[PDB]
Amino acid sequence: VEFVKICGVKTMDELRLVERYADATGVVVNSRSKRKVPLKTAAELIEMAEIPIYLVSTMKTFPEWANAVEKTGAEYIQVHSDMHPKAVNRLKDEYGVSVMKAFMVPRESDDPAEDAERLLELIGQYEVDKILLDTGVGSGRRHDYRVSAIIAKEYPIVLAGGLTPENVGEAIRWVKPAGVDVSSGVERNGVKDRVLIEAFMAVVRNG
Ligand code: NA
Ligand code: NA
Repeated sequence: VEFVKICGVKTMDELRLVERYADATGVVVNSRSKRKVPLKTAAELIEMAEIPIYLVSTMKTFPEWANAVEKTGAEYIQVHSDMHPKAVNRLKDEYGVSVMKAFMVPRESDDPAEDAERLLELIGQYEVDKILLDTGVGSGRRHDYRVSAIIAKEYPIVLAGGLTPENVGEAIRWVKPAGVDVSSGVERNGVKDRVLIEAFMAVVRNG
């Protein structure tokens, strides 16, 4: 019925773990991230993966992406930058990658419906396999949930940012997204952790 991604694996151990639970995972490259790995290391993880594994990056220009895809043999990419729809399509046509495009939830301003219309317009510029909404922190988070809830009615989105076993349940029947993306919420000491993932999954696994 749904889609769970566990993002930001850095080792084979972490990867084989998430594959027991998640519908997809991700390896971060060329980004500002505690989870960044070098391209070669990403390549090795991508080679052994049994589920979809996204090449996750904030890379902004096509050659950067083209080169990363070439070195990793990624079949999936998560585009976590405002890269032009045409550049995305180029990567799709020239490399056969499937794309999840990440969108920051805009907070400014000030009614959730207005940011949602600004985001819907932005989303509709893209021709991509999946849409990921990256929610933020602070009290502005409930605003992000409402924005995301509007969006999730027009597209089967993947809800992301700040999800934990303790808050994902609320997140889900608030936004009712098609999927959820989790990274640090299932890490014990920066390592993908089984009991946390199971606890996270236990909340998801109800429909
Ligand atoms: Na293990
Ligand atoms: Na088990």
